[PDB]
Amino acid sequence: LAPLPPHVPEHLVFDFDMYNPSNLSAGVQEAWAVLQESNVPDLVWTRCNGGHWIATRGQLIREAYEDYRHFSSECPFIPREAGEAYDFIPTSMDPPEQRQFRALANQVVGMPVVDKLENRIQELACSLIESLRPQGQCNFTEDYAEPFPIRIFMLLAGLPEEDIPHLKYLTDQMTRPDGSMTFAEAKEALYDYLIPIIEQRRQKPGTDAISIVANGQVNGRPITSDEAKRMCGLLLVGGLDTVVNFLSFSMEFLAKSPEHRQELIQRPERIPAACEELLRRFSLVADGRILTSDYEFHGVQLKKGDQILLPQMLSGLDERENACPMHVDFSRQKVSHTTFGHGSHLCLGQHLARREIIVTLKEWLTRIPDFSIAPGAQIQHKSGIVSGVQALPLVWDPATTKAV
Ligand code: HEM
Ligand SMILES: CC1(C)[C@@H]2CC[C@@]1(C)C(=O)C2
Ligand SMILES: [K+]
Repeated sequence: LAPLPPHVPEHLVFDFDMYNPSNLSAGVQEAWAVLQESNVPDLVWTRCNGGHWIATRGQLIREAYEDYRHFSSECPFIPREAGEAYDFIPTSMDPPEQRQFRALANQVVGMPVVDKLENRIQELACSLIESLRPQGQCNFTEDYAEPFPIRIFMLLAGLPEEDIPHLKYLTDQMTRPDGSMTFAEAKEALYDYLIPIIEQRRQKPGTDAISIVANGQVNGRPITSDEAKRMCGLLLVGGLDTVVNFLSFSMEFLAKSPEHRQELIQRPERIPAACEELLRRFSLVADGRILTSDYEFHGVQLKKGDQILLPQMLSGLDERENACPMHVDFSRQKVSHTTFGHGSHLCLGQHLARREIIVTLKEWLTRIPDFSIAPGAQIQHKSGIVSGVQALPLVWDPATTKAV
C-alpha cells in the first residue's frame, strides 16, 4: 500500500492487488470481477503495487485503449519500474511510430503464417493427445498446455526445445513474478539470450521468425539489431504465456461441465463459436497505459504520469456488455470482449491463438470425449499481467476414448 496522491479522492480507493487478488480462491476471473460489484465505482484507485488507477468497466477500458494521445503505451506495465523498463516493440510504442514495426511483427505471426503452420499445429496436438489418451490421466498444464503452444512457437522461431525451461522461466517472471527476478532483470536475461542469435541470423538469414524480424525493413529502411531484439523478445513472451494459460482455463471448465462437452462433441462446427465465448469468459490479460498529461476521464482527474490498468479481462465479464457474463453460452448472440486487446495494439498473435484453441478442442474431444478434474483436486489460479492455472490434474476412463 502506497501513500495516496494528493489528487486522488478517498472514496475511489479500492485496494485491489492484481498479482494477488482477495477472492482468488474462488477463481481468478471471479476475483477480478469483485471490481464490478454494485458498490464499486467505474474507476477506482488502488494503493497496491506502487499505486495506480483501475478502470473496471468495458466502456471505459475501450475508450482509454482508443485514446492513445492521452493513454500512452510507453509505460504499460504495473509496477512502475517494470513499466519504465518495458521497451518491447511494438507494444511500448504509440502510433504513428508504432505502425511500421507492427506490420513487420504481423508478417511473422499473422494469418498467412498460421496457414503455413496448419499442418504442424494439427500434427502436434493429435500427437500429444494420442500419447496421453491410454494413461487415463494427465497433469494438463505440464503435459499439453505448455508443450503444445510452446513447441509450435519454438518451431516458428527456429529455437531448440532444450531452451524452453530457461525461456519459460523468464517469461513467467515478467508476467507472474515469484520475487526472484525484477521485470527488468527478466527482460535483460531474455535479450541476452537473443543477441547472438540475431547476429547469426543477420549474417545467414533463414526462414524462421528471428531471421525474418532481424533482416526486416520498417517502412523501407533496415531494422537495427536493437529494434530486432526488442521485437523478438515480445514475440517469445507472447508465444510462451497467454495461449498456454488460456488452454488450461478452457479445459478446466470443460472438465467441470459435461453439458458443454456434449455440445461440442454433438456439433463440432460450433467449436469456433465456443472458442470465442471461452475467450470472453476466461479472458486473462490486464496491462495498461500512462497519462501523457493531466486529463479528466469520466469525472475523475488524472495526473500526468499517472498509471492506469485497463484490464482486457474485464470488458467481456461486464454485465453491461454481456447478459449473465459468468455463464458460458456457446450460442451467445453478440459475444463482446476485449480479450485480444483493443485499439492500435490489437493482438497480432490472435489468429495463431484461435487456431491452437480450436485444434485443441476438436482433437482433444475427438479422442478423449469424457474427462473430469481428478477426484479431490482443488484447482488453484494465479493472477498478474497474464493470469493462469497452477496445475490441472485430469482423469478419464481409457475405455471411453478412441485412437484416430
Ligand atoms: C489467448 C492468447 C492471447 C491473448 C489473450 C493475447 C492478448 C493480447 C493483448 C490483450 C494484447 C495487447 C496489449 C496492450 O495493448 O498493451 C496483445 C498484443 C500482442 N500479442 Fe497477443 N495475446 C494472445 C496470444 C498471442 C500470441 C500466441 C502471440 C504470438 C507470439 C502474441 C503476440 C502479440 C503481439 C506481438 C502483440 C503486440 C501488438 C502491438 O503492441 O501492436 N499474442 N495480445
Ligand atoms: C499483455 C501481453 C499479452 C501483450 C503480448 C505479451 C504481453 C505480456 C505484453 O507484454 C504484450
Ligand atoms: K518504458
